[PDB]
Amino acid sequence: MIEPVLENVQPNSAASKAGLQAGDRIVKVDGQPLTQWVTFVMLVRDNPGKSLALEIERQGSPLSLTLIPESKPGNGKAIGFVGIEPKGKASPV
Repeated sequence: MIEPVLENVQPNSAASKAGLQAGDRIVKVDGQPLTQWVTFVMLVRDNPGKSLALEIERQGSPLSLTLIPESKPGNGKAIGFVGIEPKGKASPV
C-alpha cells in the first residue's frame, strides 16, 4: 500500500474545489487503497467529469472528499486534470 503526500494543490482547480491541501495523504480511491501513483494518474486522466471518492489522511485524521476532474486537451483524447503536484519526482496530474 502507498499513501501519496500532496506537495501543491493549484488554485482554481478541481483539487482546490474538492478541498484538498498540501500535506494531505491520499489513502483510498473509490474504496480501495492505492498501490501505485500511476493508478491515480490514469483514473484522473480517463475520467473527466466523473466523481472520484477520496479518503485522505489530514494530520493523521481521516476525511472523505469528492474529486471531479476537469476536461482538458489531451494527445489523443480529452483527459481529466485535477491540478495536483505530488511530493517526489512525478509530474502534475
